[PDB]
Amino acid sequence: LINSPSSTFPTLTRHTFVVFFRVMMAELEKTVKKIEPGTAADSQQIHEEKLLYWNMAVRDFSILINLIKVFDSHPVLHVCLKYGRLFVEAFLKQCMPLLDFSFRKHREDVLSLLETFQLDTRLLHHLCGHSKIHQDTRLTQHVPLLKKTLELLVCRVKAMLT
Repeated sequence: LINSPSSTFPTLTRHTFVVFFRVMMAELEKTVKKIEPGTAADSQQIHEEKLLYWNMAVRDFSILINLIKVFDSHPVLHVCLKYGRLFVEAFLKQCMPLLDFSFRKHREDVLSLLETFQLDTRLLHHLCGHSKIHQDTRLTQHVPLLKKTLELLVCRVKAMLT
């Protein structure tokens, strides 16, 4: 957006970046789905390795969601509400088991993970509101599933804080 209204990396136009952001969030969703929960007696090295994989998955989620607010073509935010919904579903079914397993030792690491996920939680709240005010028939179907899953993940956050 700075050099040409075309980049320092060709094939990068405003019609092709819809594809680029789609496939970027799709590979990101596929990568966050990778990280599996082990056991409580699992080793500290593997724990640190796969929870740091979680950390880079959620920071990539942060930047993938942060580069929506500039861009348009509602197909973009529709594939975001579709793929980020299965992203938070992956986060439900994979992450919080490791949050319970590796908690009493890796306190700073799981706190860094939850504070990294909470900003993209706020951004997904903002994008659900961005879809609600638009009155889009295609976006307003996938919102209430994402709303109740936000209530499920944040109430599981309130559970683990005890």
